[PDB]
Amino acid sequence: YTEEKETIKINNIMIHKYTVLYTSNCIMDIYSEEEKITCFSNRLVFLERGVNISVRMQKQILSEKPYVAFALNGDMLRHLKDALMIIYGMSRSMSRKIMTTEVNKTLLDELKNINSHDNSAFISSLIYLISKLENNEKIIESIYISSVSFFSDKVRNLIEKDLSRKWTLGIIADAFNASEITIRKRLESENTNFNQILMQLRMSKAALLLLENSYQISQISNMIGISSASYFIRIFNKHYGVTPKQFFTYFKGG
Amino acid sequence: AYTEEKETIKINNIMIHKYTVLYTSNCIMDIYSEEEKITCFSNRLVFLERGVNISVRMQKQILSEKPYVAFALNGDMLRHLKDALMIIYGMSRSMSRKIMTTEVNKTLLDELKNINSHDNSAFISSLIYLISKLENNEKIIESIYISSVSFFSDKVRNLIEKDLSRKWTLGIIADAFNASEITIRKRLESENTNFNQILMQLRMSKAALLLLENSYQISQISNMIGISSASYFIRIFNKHYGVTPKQFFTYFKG
Repeated sequence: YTEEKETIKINNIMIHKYTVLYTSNCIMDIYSEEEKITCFSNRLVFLERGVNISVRMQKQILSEKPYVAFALNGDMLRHLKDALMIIYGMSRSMSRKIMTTEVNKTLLDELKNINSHDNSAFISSLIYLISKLENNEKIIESIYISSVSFFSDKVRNLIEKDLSRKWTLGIIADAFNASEITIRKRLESENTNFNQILMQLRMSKAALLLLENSYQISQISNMIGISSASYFIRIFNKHYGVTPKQFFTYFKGG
Repeated sequence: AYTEEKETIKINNIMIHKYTVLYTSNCIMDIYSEEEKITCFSNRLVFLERGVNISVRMQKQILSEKPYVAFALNGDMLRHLKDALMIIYGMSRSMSRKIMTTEVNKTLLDELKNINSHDNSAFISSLIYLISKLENNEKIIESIYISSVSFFSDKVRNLIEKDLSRKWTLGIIADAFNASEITIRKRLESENTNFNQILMQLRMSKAALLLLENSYQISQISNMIGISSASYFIRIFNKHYGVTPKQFFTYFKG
């Protein structure tokens, strides 16, 4: 159905990598921490690492993917933070975490020429683009804030070692030399818990593997640690608010 | 009859005290140093390593404009630019690695036109952006690195720059460094200069810059740099550069 191919609402997206998104083919409402940030078409979007957002997207042209996104891996992000410090010196609201800006003509050119196979060129383009943006303080702040490795990041790193394993709070506490209460209370001071972390890791991986179109749902369910393919579909639909099929159809066409 | 072509000038004993990116807006320039030659044609960027001594033969196309547009990085700027370049590209003698030219396309020229020498962070971003767009850019980053390290003749120059008018001597330099004259002469010889050359290159560089400001009379400039007589200044300047203060001035301003 054609209205299903333009408009989708997706809940509980966790931004695990610092992300620059260009709304090439969509208008997008971002809902996080009871705020609403509408990004129109042809705007840049900077999503701080660690935000959990819900998104309502409306495509401009139905036959093409909604947006083009750049996710910085942890290395890239470190170097980019380091260079930004040297260039600008050393030194929260949802609006300090998710920011939208207009992209002019030339920026749009360098935006399209991004290599993403060449680290040095890619950091150079980002530095260039950041310098050309006004009020780029909030954006540099955002890159800084997102470069510090919190405790929930150690927990994610532990879990990412073996995403299929049947993790428990006890297992986490063993691996860290603490009691369950210590880890719970340490994760509670960052407003998460262990189940939240584990579910967001599994569901992020599952989303990404779905878009490859190279693994069967039963395969994806096993790769992320869920016993049943029919149970994974229940969980994914409960989590994201759309089914693997509908999710996939939105980003890879019908 | 010696008909002087005012498009053409030959200038000897130029010491590049600051890392310099030069765009040949209105000239072709033959660079002669260390018995080597590098011709830079019109519409080219020229990267001049800090510390090279060159002779230049310049041919203007249009007499009403200055031969070139140059960006000389002060010691601060160069520091940061090298540091950020190390983070973006990683850590790591012939004339061909010291002076390099590349062709200037549309995009490069566009950012070239917007370089703000009042915003340091914008300026380093521009140089970073521009360096990324150059092929064979290894030689250039090598050159920026080499030119960032403070050699001993740089310590001597820092001492002298404090009071360029003082009647400096090798002995005075040797006291200030807690060393013998032979140590300083030989330390300066292992960097291919001597104390008299450093002092002459400092005065004549300053005198060149002051001439181009067009705000000081020759006798003022001579006194500001430490030369007793204005007529003696003209003698020294002409012997050093191979051109008189009047002819030099006319070539770069009006």
